[PDB]
Amino acid sequence: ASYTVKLITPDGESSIECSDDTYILDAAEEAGLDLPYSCRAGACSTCAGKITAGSVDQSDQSFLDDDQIEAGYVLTCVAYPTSDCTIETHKEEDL
Ligand code: FES
Repeated sequence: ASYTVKLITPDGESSIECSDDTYILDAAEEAGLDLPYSCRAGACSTCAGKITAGSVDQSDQSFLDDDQIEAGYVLTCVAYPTSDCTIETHKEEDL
């Protein structure tokens, strides 16, 4: 399956198509957007986003604690979409 991912950045709002087996960051880069990252391995907060609608599979994330997850934080570099979703990007500073 493929999902529509709406991305709300500090510049504005976009929507990209992202397969269920593509990470959200990778999908965003393919489209041509410039979202933040460092490790690309789920071990930092560089790529942090906040999901407001929809769901992901971020099973390989290892940086966010349970409360940060509850609040909607996602590590876009290891997050696959599992539905159409909306993710506010550039959220590291929240952490
Ligand atoms: S860039 Fe480090 S967790 Fe995504």
